[PDB]
Amino acid sequence: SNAMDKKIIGIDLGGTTIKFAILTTDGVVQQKWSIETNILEDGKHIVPSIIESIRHRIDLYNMKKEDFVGIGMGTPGSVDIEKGTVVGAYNLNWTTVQPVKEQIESALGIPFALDNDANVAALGERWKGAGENNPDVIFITLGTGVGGGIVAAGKLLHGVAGCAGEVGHVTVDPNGFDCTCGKRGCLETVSSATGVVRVARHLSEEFAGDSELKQAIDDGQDVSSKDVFEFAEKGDHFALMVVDRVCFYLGLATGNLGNTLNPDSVVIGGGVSAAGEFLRSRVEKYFQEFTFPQVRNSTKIKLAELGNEAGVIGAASLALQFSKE
Amino acid sequence: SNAMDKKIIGIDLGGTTIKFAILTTDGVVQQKWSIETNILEDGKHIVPSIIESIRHRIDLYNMKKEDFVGIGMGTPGSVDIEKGTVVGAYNLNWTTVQPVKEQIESALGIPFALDNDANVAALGERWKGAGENNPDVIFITLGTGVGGGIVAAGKLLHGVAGCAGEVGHVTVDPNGFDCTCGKRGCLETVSSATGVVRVARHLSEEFAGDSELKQAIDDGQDVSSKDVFEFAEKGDHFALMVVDRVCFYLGLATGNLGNTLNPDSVVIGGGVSAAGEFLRSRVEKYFQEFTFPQVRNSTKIKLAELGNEAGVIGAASLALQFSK
Ligand SMILES: [Mg+2]
Ligand SMILES: [Mg+2]
Ligand SMILES: [Zn+2]
Ligand SMILES: [Zn+2]
Repeated sequence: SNAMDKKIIGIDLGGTTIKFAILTTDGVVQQKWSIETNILEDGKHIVPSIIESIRHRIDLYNMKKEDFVGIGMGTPGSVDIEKGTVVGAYNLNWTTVQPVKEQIESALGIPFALDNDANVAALGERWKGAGENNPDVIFITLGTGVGGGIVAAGKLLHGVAGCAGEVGHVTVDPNGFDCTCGKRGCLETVSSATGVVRVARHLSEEFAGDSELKQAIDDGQDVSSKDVFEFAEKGDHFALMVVDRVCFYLGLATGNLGNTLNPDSVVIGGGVSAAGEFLRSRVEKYFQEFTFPQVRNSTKIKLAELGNEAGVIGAASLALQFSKE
Repeated sequence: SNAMDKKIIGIDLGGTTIKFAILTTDGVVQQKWSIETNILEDGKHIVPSIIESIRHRIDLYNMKKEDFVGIGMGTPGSVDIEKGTVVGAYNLNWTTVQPVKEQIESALGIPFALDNDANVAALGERWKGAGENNPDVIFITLGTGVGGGIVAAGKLLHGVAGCAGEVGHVTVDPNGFDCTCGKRGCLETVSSATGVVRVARHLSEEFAGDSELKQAIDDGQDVSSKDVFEFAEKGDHFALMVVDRVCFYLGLATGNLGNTLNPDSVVIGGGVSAAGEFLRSRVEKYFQEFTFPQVRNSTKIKLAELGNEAGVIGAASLALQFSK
């Protein structure tokens, strides 16, 4: 049927790779593709590369432009939704406000929406993943950095400056490690790929025994969070001390999100989450310590179900605001 | 009978008086009245008195049910919004489930909604007080307990079990005092009228130098929070220490709300907020320490501006759900 010919495009713009998908309006992925993110020359090539990659795909496959209901994009930094504008994407070399919506919509002639990259991932997990289309879902992504998205009373939250959802920068330890954001004791300092290592680098001195994990940490290895958790599951007394510390802080931060927002679920995604049930459990355990009874007995600690496709899926969902009603 | 000019009713049910207002749908006050709260007989007279007072008023003003979009009520107790019931408002003697929404609609034929005190105070300040009607406003109320409400993307938040906005039970110290709720180090534990005093009586013992605050505690006087704030305002060195502490915790909690929700404002109200700028400015200092720049330099700390009128105006706004 003619409804089944409609398509939406999602863009997942990351510091290293830009991923695209074409999906049905029900959010089933029809095609995926990617390119490198060119950050050279103050990142002026990024938006043209995205425009070019979409023009070429449409042309390559002789696609019908009017099948497309619209394009949704997730981007690093903070987004003014009304403006279609991106500020704070320093990792991209955008030091100045970027009129991304204007450029793409203009170039492509198909309606465009954009949002922050974890925000859009949050929408993806709500729509097709662990969020289960609940009106109240918090997404937290642990990878290179710590990011998040909040859907509350059915809507994605942005706040006054587009910074709602920034849970990586919740202070879990007023006396903790220096964060790049410019304060100390952010969740991100203790829970990103790099934060877990840092927590392990500093607990090492509190462990008089030896273990395969302690040896590699002490040697200067940047062991993945996955490997750290795997040593823990496998019984490594040092890995178990590090995981314990890490999930304490994730439990405090997610707990206080539960206490304030009471979402149906907090969904944990990103690379670390491959660690699976062993991580979900330890997070849930400290979440339980830190939450009041009504929140304990209602808000659930979940793992992401979509892996790295949540971005393109969530981004795509922003395009649905353009459907003919 | 002008359908282009319907009105909303707000009700603020307190333990001693019940406040009413009629507003236009834009929230301009047309009429305010109050009656006392009769709690005798397990609180069984309260909703009939409200109905009577509203019926009578409707009759005075030659109004009819069709001139009203709805009625909203703020109440203490444990509320189920969907059902429209209340339970556990012990200052009301409401120890059994009160079918408030049934009583109201079945007597008045005007649609009714209800919510908790704090939430409705939040709606008020967001709409007509310090929130300036911005879509993202967090209100927190300091007093005998710590309570709150959050408006985000223009909607009050309730969460899946109706607990959203419960700021007083955010963990500010993983190893702090025992909270009534069952866990340690809840904000309520340090920043309620009772919490402030708790902090004073727990630091005095280490402090040695001279302060009128410390001598009074050590005389055996029943020190209050307005008293602690009093003494610090006069320069009492130990009392400033206790305020610093309370504000550190308040900074952290509001700071983290700032980091997760980035509202245009965090509005601080209730009894402890009587200290005014003396309070606000210390809270803002720790809020700044605990936020990252983009939030630090957008979300504002503000004092509540409506005082005791926030409740009735925010309760009126519940009625707007029934428009058209
Ligand atoms: Mg986000
Ligand atoms: Mg509330
Ligand atoms: Zn930070
Ligand atoms: Zn508590």
